[PDB]
Parts: sequence; C-alpha cells; structure tokens
Amino acid sequence: IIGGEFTTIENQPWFAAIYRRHRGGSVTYVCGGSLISPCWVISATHCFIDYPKKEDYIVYLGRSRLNSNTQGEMKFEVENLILHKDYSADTLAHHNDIALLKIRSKEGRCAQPSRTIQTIALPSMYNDPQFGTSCEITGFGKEQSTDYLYPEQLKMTVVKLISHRECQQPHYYGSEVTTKMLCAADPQWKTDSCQGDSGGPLVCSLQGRMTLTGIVSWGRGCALKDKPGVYTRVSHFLPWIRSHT
Ligand SMILES: COc1ncc(-c2nc(C(=O)NC(=N)N)c(N)nc2N)cn1
Repeated sequence: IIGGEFTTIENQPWFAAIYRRHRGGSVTYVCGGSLISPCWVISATHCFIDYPKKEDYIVYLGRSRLNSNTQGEMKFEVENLILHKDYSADTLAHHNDIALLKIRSKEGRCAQPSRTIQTIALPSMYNDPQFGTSCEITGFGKEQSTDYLYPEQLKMTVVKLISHRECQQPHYYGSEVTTKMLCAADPQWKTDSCQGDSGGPLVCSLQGRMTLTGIVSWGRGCALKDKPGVYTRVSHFLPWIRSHT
C-alpha cells in the first residue's frame, strides 16, 4: 500500500495472509485474500499460477504483522485451491483474476469468528456503488515502488471508484480494462495498491453494509498519474463463486 496508514487486523478482520512453503522449508509471503465464509478465502489466481499445488500454502487469519505471530491468529492448510479456468495474463492486464482457497486447520476445522476474525459479505449481482464512492484497500504490499522489503505492519488506505468510461481513456488503460474489472484511485494519485497487495480486498459500503467489491489485481506501476489500480469486479463473478463454494 502506497501512502495510507498502518492498521491492525481488528480493523479489517476478514483479511487473510497467504504464505508459501519453499523447497527447503523457508516460508515467504505470497498475497492477500479475504474470508467470505468460515471455510472459504477468496483471492487472485495470478498469485498461485507459478505454484498451483495446494500443499505448498499456509493461510493466516487474525494476523496483523508479516513475520510475527499476532496474538489470536489462526493457521490453516489449503484443502482445495481453485484457480479460475478462464484466467489469462497479457503483458499487464490479468483476466478472470480470482481464486478460492478452502481452508482447514490441522484439527480439521474452518474459521472461528472473533474480534480479529470475521467474514466479509459479497455484493449482490451486478450491484456496485457509484463512481466516486470511497472504498478501502488493505495489505502487506510495498510502501514505495522502489522498496525491496514489504512492510512488517499491515496497512490500509482509501481509494475512489473510477468509471469504466474514464478508465477507458487513452492516457489511462485504453482497452486493457474490461467490464469485469473495476478501477480505483486517489484524485491526487498519492495512495494506491502495489506489488504484494494482490488478492487483497477492496471494500465498499453499500446499503450501509461493508461489501467485498473488488480484489487487488494489477496496475501500471503504483500511485502513478492516470494509472489506477485495477480490481477484479466481484459483483460480476457471483455465479462462479456460488458454483465453487
Ligand atoms: C512497473 O513495475 C511494477 N511492478 C509491480 C506492479 C504491481 N502493481 C500492482 C498494482 O496494484 N498497481 C496499482 N494499483 N497501481 C499489483 N497489484 N501488483 C504489481 N506487481 C506494477 N508495476
């Protein structure tokens, strides 16, 4: 997250921290995700595509720091890693960039809700807030494009929804962005998602309810003028999510 503020898991309790075990036993951060029901975490397919094997992954819920065990966290293995069969990657843009992780603990149980662990509601069909609505994004991604390290503390910020029309303009993304994608950005381009934020939540208030409107997918750089963050448009994937959960 470029700009924004540090936070703790209490403020974004559906946020899931996804890690991979390497050949040798070293464990590294991969991507964010979101808890959409006790047994199911939703994330982005591009995060896993180089390593499709579900035994390689560990998911934490209730975790506020990248490399320390937050008090109250839960740890899960991945019992079902569902990548979207229509996924594709161009030079920049990712299509159908959505993934589902079925989680189960070593004790064979799903998520138990707490002050640090909650689900996030899905939108209803094709129901998005209007452009200019403020939404929040959360993650452990880079704080500056040129950073090598990820921040050790969880971060969040606020971006505003941009219209498909505006995001289609030539100095934005042209035809790289489609109707199953949503654009969001800061008016001053001062805060954004970045590398390491992929798979994480874009959450908006809709009908006075917090709703998983987007999943961090891609962008050209981070916090660049005329280059919004691009998100998987969750309200356009509900059939796929229903059929797979
Ligand atoms: C040109 O170098 C470069 N490296 C990484 C990224 C990148 N960006 C976003 C991203 O959300 N960008 C954004 N919201 N502007 C992302 N999720 N993952 C990424 N790897 C972009 N550019």
